[PDB]
Amino acid sequence: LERAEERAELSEGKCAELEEELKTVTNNLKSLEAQAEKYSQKEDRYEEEIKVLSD
Amino acid sequence: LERAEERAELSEGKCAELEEELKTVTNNLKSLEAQAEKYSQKEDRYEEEIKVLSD
Repeated sequence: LERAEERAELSEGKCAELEEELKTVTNNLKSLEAQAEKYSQKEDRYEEEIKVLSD
Repeated sequence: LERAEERAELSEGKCAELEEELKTVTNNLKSLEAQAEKYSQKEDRYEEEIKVLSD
């Protein structure tokens, strides 16, 4: 029981780490969804600056 | 004990679910990170293009 609970606790420990990582990574993903979009926007804003400078 | 083992399995189960969800967001993060990277690479190419056009 103690080891089964220990496993539940170790698994809970890992779970919490994974949960924290899931949120951290998901939140970093969201940051990167937004950043990938901001960089995409920079690609377009830059294309417009290129177009402006091109004109 | 049966419950503790069950909890070890449920928490391990959840860990595995989180590992798959974490890998899913981590891999999707790699995709978004890579997209951010690609968008940043293109952004830099465009900045470089701005520099070319600016020059």
